[PDB]
Parts: sequence; structure tokens; C-alpha cells
Amino acid sequence: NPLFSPYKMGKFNLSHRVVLAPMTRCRALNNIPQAALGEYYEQRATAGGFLITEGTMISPTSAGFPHVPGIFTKEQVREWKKIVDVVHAKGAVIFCQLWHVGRASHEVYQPAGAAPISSTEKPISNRWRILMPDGTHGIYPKPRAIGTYEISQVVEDYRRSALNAIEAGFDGIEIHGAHGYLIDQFLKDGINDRTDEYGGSLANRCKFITQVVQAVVSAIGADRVGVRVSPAIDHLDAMDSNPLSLGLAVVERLNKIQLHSGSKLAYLHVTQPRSSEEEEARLMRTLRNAYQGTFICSGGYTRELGIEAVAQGDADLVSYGRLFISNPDLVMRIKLNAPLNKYNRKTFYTQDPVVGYTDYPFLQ
Ligand SMILES: Cc1cc2nc3c(=O)[nH]c(=O)nc-3n(C[C@H](O)[C@H](O)[C@H](O)COP(=O)(O)O)c2cc1C
Repeated sequence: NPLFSPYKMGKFNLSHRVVLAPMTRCRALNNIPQAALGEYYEQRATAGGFLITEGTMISPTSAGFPHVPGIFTKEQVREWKKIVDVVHAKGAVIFCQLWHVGRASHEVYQPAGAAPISSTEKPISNRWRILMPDGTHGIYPKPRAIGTYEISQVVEDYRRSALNAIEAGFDGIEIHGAHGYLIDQFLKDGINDRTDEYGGSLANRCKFITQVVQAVVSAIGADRVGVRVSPAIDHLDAMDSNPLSLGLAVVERLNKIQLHSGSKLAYLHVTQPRSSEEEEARLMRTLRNAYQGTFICSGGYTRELGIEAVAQGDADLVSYGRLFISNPDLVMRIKLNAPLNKYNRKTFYTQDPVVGYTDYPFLQ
């Protein structure tokens, strides 16, 4: 089974290639990591396995879901340290995903009920609805398009949060540049309507992600930085007119950061849509072949599809989301080819510290 062939992810020696994909679960009450998160990540940690946390706020304006953790306060750092320690006690490697939602937010999630920030002043359309703290679905509001000074201060929020993650003991961080959130609002030509130096051309639309990645690389070192993007996912009205070209332009920026810094990033992590199969696969392989480094694929993977991806050279690591929700021992089940247990979508985003969170059983 090639998923169990060791892999060197820079300074990290992994024993297997099954990765816990980053998943928002909304148990971090009041944005503070809770003991429940410790039990949840400990259940899924394995010796030499790689875990990526749920998306974590970089600032008070960065949230668009209830009860997501932050890493911008020293109280948050203290509580994350307790979670990182239990994961490292099992010999796992763990990165914190740094997440800013941009326009995918609501007044209820913003300080003083201010407008969310974005590349644009246009709202996500009413084709999409935001999950509200009471469990209802709300309307995304009009965001405020930020100036370039404000862009630079968001970059400094990523930098500070990366340093905070290292302070809590994380092995590294992942930049969430996917799924229609703030970075993708700059990347995608279906969203970025700017006429300044952060809009228009591919080079301009890639400036924000390049500056975010360079800032964290300078602060913590490239080998502790992963980058996640999704050029071919249109979530929250985030379409590009040429997804492959956009992906390749991002990849060229990452290769350039590596050459300038004299080091490689920990990885590039791409999530694919599952609409089709041959075209989606070809786009993934084209991005992988363009990138000078480690490639993590994600989106709809199963045991068999992950085996195929590694065996065919299409990816170095395979991340799993929903199967890891319901199979805390997913790694062992994959190793043994044991049947996998279903997940219950109704408890993906609830606040209960146990139910649908830590009460999915291990193999008998
Ligand atoms: C409940 C849930 C929450 C998720 N939250 C995040 C997140 O915080 N950050 C992110 O980059 N992707 C997030 N994702 C996407 C997953 O990381 C992953 O790409 C997707 O689940 C992979 O597909 P799979 O579930 O078929 O394995 C989330 C997915 C789910 C189902």
C-alpha cells in the first residue's frame, strides 16, 4: 500500500501519507480552543501522521462561522498549546490553518457589527447563505473593499498569527487560500473587480497571496509553511475565467518564493471539485507537475482513490476530510482495509463537545 510508504515533507519525516484535512467544526466556543478539540485531534493523531487544524482566525474580523478558534490572542495561544502537546505526545505533526473569510461573513460575526472586508464591494449573491449562530441561514452582506494599506495590515495579521502558532508549538501553518474566502476573493477574476495594482492582470490578482506567503515564510521559515488553493472550485461565487491558468500563475509565484528564499515550502495543497473525472484529474496533475515541491491532493478521496493518486505519482500526500470526521482511526482502517463508518452531516457544525465530534467509535 503506497499510502504507507514514508515521506519526507521537508524537515518532517512522515510515516504514511494519509493527512487530516482542515475542517471547521465550530466547537471552539467564543473562539477559544476548548478541551474537546484536544480530545478530537488526539483521537485522530498517529505516529508520523500529519494533521492540519480547522481554519483558525488571524484577527477579530476574520471569522464567518460561529465558535471557530483564533490564534491572534495570547489566551488562544495558551489553549492551543495544550492541544498541540497531546498531538505531539502521539508522534504526529500538526499545522495550524490560518483563515480569513473576507466577504463571507455577516454583521453577527464582525466587531461592532461592521461590514466584512474584501477585494470588492460586491456581496456574495443570494445563491449562497451563511450559517448563523442560531443554526438558521442568513444573507451575506455587502463587504467593504479595502485599500492597499489595509491589505498590508491583513498581511501582518497572517505574520503575527504564524508567529503565534509557532509559540503554541505547532510544527507549521497552512495558508487558507481556497474556497472563495479572502485570498480567493483576490485571485478569482469572477470576484476581483479592482482597478488598482491588486486587480486586473494575473500578476496583480496573485499579489495578495504572494505577499501573504512571503510574510509568513520570512517569519517562520518556508519549510513550516503550506499553501492551500482551489482554482477550479466556484464556492461562494468564486469562479475564474481560466482556472488552470490561474492555478499555474499561483504555482509560479510559489516556485519564485522558494528560489528567492533558498528553501522549499512544506507543500502545496489543492482541493478539487468532483463533478468530468478525466478533465478534473488532468488539471490536478498539471498543477502538481508545475510545482517544485510536495503536493497534497484533496476532495472526494477514498481509500482506493488515494492509493491510486500516490501510486501514479499524481500526489505525494492525500488529505481526507469527511471520512476523518467519522473514523477517528481512519489511518488504521485504511491500512487494514477495514470498512469505514458513515458521517452525520447534521453534526458537522454544532457546538456539542461530544456528540458527532468525539463519539464516533474506533474499530472494535
Ligand atoms: C465540515 C467541514 C468543514 C471544513 N472546513 C474547512 C476549513 O476550515 N478549511 C479548509 O481549507 N477546508 C475545509 N473543509 C474542506 C476540507 O478540508 C476538505 O477539502 C474536504 O472535506 C475534502 O473532501 P472529503 O471530505 O471528500 O475528504 C471542510 C470540509 C468539511 C466537510
